[PDB]
Amino acid sequence: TLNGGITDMLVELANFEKNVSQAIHKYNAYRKAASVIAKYPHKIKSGAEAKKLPGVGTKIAEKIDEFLATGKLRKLEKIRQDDTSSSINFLTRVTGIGPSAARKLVDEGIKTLEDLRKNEDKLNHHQRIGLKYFEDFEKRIPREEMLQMQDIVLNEVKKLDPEYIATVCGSFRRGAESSGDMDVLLTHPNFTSESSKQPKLLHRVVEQLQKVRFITDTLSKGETKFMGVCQLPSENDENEYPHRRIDIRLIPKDQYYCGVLYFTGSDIFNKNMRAHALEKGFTINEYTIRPLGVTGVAGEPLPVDSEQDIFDYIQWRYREPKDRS
DNA sequence: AGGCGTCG
DNA sequence: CGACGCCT
Ligand SMILES: [Cr+3]
Repeated sequence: TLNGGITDMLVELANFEKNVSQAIHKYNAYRKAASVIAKYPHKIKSGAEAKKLPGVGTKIAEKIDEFLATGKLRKLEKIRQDDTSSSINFLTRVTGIGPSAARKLVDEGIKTLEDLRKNEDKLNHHQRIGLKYFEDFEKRIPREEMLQMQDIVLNEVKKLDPEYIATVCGSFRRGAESSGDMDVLLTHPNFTSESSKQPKLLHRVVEQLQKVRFITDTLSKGETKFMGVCQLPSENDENEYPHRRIDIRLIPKDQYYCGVLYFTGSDIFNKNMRAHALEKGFTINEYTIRPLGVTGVAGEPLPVDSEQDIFDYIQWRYREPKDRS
């Protein structure tokens, strides 16, 4: 890190713009700038120098100036000091609560995790559960806790129907020592693009894992997507395994590749990739890779038979999962 | 970038 | 339906 202090600053200012003023364009600018400055190879000494870079203009250079000269930013020390702002900000940390709900709760005097516990009547189900395991949801999952969870998923999945194929993607398939949650791609030959859909295919697995006391809560659930909570076994012991977040997704059999690409990559990697796709004249999805036609229309999906196959369409050095950060 | 599920 | 929150 050559310019950590400037980046941290722009990222902090970015969150404030998203979570408090809800100014999406500023949020984007600060994010784009931070990312551009972190790749710059020299130590920045003026805002004038920083301004030469793409994505950083006057408002960001002024801030970088003030930061270099004084070791801080007045705008930010005041943001950190404003109680409505920090409260609005902290509540956004609860899964289910975004900028709107945060600004409505604070507007009504609810600011603390404790106040929240005195006001579940204001919270929808997702938010009540997110409030319930707020602390556990903060804890990161060690890769060892992950491998255990994987066996439980794969094993139960076949017991129900051996034709079921489950793959834990996310940061696991990318080679990480710890992950925020468990992301599992699911496929079954009964679910296919040329079939009349199939909701019962995901419910079965979910109810199954629910029965072994694995899946404990449900935030959201549907035909292709499950978002809930899971937990590992303990017999007579204190500090049972913390409750974990688990996302499950049912993709069509004949589209498994676009599915692993999407549920693996990285929110950042996928963004950068779906950007290229458009450049070359294609539309990458979690389902298909249909090409861009006329002035604004994508047609029939190209056939893929590996992730490698998808990249080659937009001409790229196959990015091995562990590189997709 | 692209889209799934919830809310009212 | 739009707006929101969330997924990568
Ligand atoms: Cr994950």
